[PDB]
Amino acid sequence: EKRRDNRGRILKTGESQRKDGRYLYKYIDSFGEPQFVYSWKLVATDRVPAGKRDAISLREKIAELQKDI
DNA sequence: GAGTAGTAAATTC
DNA sequence: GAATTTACTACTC
Repeated sequence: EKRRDNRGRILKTGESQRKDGRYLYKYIDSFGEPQFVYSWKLVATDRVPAGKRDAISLREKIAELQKDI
């Protein structure tokens, strides 16, 4: 009934979590084909499993798509 | 449009 | 020195 994270936090539509537990944000772009955006942190404050690469939380990537990239 | 599973390729501590 | 991540589609509701 609702998309939950790998713990107990509620994710917003469009967002979810791959199979590795990382966050994923799929969205139909103006091209006519879904777009994959990867991220381990839902916000730029959490952390990331050791061995994983660093990146701005999906909320920061998304903010670029909604603002003006 | 929303999300999943599987993969092809390249990269990293 | 080995193990891991990314990208798109295909199918589904």
